[PDB]
Amino acid sequence: GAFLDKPKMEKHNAQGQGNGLRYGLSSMQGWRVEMEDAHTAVIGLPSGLESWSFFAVYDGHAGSQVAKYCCEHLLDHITNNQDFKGSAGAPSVENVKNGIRTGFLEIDEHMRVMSEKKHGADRSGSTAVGVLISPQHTYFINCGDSRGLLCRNRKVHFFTQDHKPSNPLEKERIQNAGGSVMIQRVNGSLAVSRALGDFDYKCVHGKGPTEQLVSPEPEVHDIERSEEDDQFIILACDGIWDVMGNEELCDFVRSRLEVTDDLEKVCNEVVDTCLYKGSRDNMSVILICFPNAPKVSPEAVKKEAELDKYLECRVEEIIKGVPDLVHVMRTLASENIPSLPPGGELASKRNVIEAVYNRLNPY
Ligand SMILES: [Mn+2]
Ligand SMILES: [Mn+2]
Repeated sequence: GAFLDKPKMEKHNAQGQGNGLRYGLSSMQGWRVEMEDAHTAVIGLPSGLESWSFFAVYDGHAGSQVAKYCCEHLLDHITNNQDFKGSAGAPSVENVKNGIRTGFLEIDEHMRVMSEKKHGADRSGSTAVGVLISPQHTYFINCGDSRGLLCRNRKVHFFTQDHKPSNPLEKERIQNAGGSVMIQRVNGSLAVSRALGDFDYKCVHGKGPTEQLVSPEPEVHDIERSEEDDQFIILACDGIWDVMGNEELCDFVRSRLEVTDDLEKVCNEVVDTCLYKGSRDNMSVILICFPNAPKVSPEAVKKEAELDKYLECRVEEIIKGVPDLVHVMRTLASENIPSLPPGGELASKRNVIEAVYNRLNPY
């Protein structure tokens, strides 16, 4: 358990386009000593799933080994089993849902034998959250306390339910496998009830793979796609959700998209806003936009430039000792400034305020 002295605020990004989609992503180490988040983003899938896409965020714990194996290999474990393939034609919803379950259980066991065989020292685990997108369905996948959501028609249409040890059915499984839930933790240690890896928590005799202290079983939800109404999907680790809620972030992302179509930038902005809202964890966001995502608006761009200029003049005037940035931020908050981004608040404007502060007080 250690934090860095100062956060590693450096961004790792990707982006792409195809199958009517556009995506951006951003990942940042932040205040933590290691980076244990991993991701997947592929448009167009092997073996005849050209018109399919896959996006996933993995939040690694006690190492990045499991998360990194998952990020390169969960997809083929899901599509390359007989449950997914199943029926001779195009996979049915059940084939897809079963294929994913099997993919999760098989990669877990696969990693377990690799660890046993090679005498592996790490005792890592990882959450997974993602979407498999077909031409007519969005299949949400969740295992752990990473979270995904769908914005349809300017609202949160669906979000994944985090697997927390104290959730009634999780708690039950844990207690049946000989453990307990202490406050929010499996036996007072583990803050998640579902994950890949964590093999010390999967050693209960007389219980199946999905009946252990920690379960690798995913939750899958089929959502019929809507060309008219579907706007965007957000996937992120708990380093994001710990400080922003579903409605807030969805409102925030909308506001950003009305100013840029640069999706990596929107994602940088989310991650930075979350660092400034007090998040001290690793942060990873993926943003998948559909054709009817919010568009850039001439007024929105202007309003934002007006706000930027306004905050610059406020910083200049506040500086007139010389107040430090913490004190400038404090003064600005107490002003109750109108028209700040929804959900992002003053935190979402810190880079603009600090750039100004740095121009006036560079030493
Ligand atoms: Mn982690
Ligand atoms: Mn985390």
